[PDB]
Amino acid sequence: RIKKISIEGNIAAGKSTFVNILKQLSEDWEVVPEPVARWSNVGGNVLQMMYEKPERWSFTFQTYACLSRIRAQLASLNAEKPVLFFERSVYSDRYIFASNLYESESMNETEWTIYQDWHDWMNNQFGQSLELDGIIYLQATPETCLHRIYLRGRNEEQGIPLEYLEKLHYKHESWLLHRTLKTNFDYLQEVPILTLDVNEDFKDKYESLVEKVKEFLSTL
Amino acid sequence: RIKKISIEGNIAAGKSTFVNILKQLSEDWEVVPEPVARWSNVQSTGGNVLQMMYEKPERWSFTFQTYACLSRIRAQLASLNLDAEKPVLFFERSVYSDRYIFASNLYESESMNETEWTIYQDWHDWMNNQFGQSLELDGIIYLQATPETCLHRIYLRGRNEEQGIPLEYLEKLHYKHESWLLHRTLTYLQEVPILTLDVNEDFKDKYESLVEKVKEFLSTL
Ligand SMILES: O=c1ccn([C@@H]2O[C@H](COP(=O)(O)OP(=O)(O)O)[C@@H](O)[C@H]2O)c(=O)[nH]1
Ligand SMILES: O=c1ccn([C@@H]2O[C@H](COP(=O)(O)OP(=O)(O)O)[C@@H](O)[C@H]2O)c(=O)[nH]1
Ligand SMILES: Nc1nc(Cl)nc2c1ncn2[C@H]1C[C@H](O)[C@@H](CO)O1
Ligand SMILES: Nc1nc(Cl)nc2c1ncn2[C@H]1C[C@H](O)[C@@H](CO)O1
Repeated sequence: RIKKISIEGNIAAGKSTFVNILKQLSEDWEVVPEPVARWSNVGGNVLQMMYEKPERWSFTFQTYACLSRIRAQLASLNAEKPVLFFERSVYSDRYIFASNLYESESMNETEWTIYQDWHDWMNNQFGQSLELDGIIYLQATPETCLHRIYLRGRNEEQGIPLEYLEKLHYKHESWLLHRTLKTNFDYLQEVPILTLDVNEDFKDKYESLVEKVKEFLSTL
Repeated sequence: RIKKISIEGNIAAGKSTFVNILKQLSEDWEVVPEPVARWSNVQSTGGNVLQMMYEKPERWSFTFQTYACLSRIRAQLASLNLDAEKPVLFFERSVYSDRYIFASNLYESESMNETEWTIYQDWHDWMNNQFGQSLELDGIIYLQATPETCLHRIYLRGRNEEQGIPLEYLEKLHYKHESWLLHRTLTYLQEVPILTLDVNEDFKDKYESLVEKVKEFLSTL
């Protein structure tokens, strides 16, 4: 049993940074990066198409994003205590991003219906293989994430308003901290969650965070 | 194992008519209709995405293709779970005609762009590679009708959302059928046996000869 751990967090919270750190630490730990390059060049920049015109492209983006993530995660499944760290999960795709888009009217009722039906189906076929043993929540304020967006400077992301990040933050908080967000996957209510404050730059100040992860993994 | 047979044909060629004749002819024969009622009122487990596509294909075609293909797959898979002796399952169209006739045409006509088309193909590959293995066809029956016959049959059935379909659209789909199933120029499918039936003549009360061709064809598989 490879233990499967999803790293969750708002845009530019520091997931890639954290996971690039973690993978360098044990031969028994592997990561699966979010398929961002694939979305940027399917130009066929569907990430950019969605940000530029979300009401036209959100549904299209959601379908490709989730599929590309599932493919990567399944592929990674093929050591002493192996751990697989996923950058986000099929659940954040649906219950954080897709849901917010529906709520903001970037997906209509039909698009949202078709999407949930698709996502339901995909998971009945592969829920079992990608069932998470734990979640690491990298928690950062919307303001922190907005600044880290500016820092990173992806051209597609520079139009993003603080209000968008807030909406996504509230979803993370409701799902992972308050545990009030209801999903269709009941086991997620009881999955162990490690919450890490990453408002401070941790690139060279990560010993405490890494200590917390090891302790958490040993309880699983 | 059930023999799986797709019934292929242009819009309003008479596939549902034909299949509803065949299902009455033996306990061993069952049919999987196209989920048109799911497309006309989008539900879950309401928007008319069929009408959405016809009214604005360049907005809704990709969305229609994913839903229609998933709904077809689901319907065909649920059909598998006929103790009959010589069991035959007749599919109203297949995942192949979804991709290689309909979606291909919409991309060729610029209703789907390069990104939509890439995404759809990637999606179709995976969906079929993961859930279609048990849906491989043992045979195809091609109900062949001219584009003109189809157009008048569209007008006869009188589906509201189909009334704007031009002859040229039917021609394009007709060519795709001919090329795939007759000329075999168009994707194991290169090898699947095909029965071609001419259905230009009304067959509602004159189908004995068609049915005899089908019985014989099935007896060769
Ligand atoms: O402790 C940190 C964490 C992140 N970053 C930067 O903040 C931006 C977003 O981080 P990352 O790509 O990891 O975020 P993700 O979107 O993967 O959550 C990138 O420029 C990082 O280099 C940083 O400077 N110090
Ligand atoms: O021999 C026939 C075959 C079909 N129809 C009519 O043609 C229309 C389209 O047939 P169907 O729905 O079966 O076509 P499909 O789209 O399923 O190919 C319907 O009004 C049928 O009643 C007919 O009058 N005589
Ligand atoms: N399901 C998703 N729906 C949307 Cl609209 N966006 C997403 C999704 N998953 C990742 N991103 C975005 C957030 C970042 O801008 C970028 C890399 O995480 O991709
Ligand atoms: N893959 C499909 N792509 C499109 Cl654009 N349309 C389809 C498809 N499959 C069936 N139909 C349409 C044709 C008829 O109008 C109706 C019932 O067959 O649905």
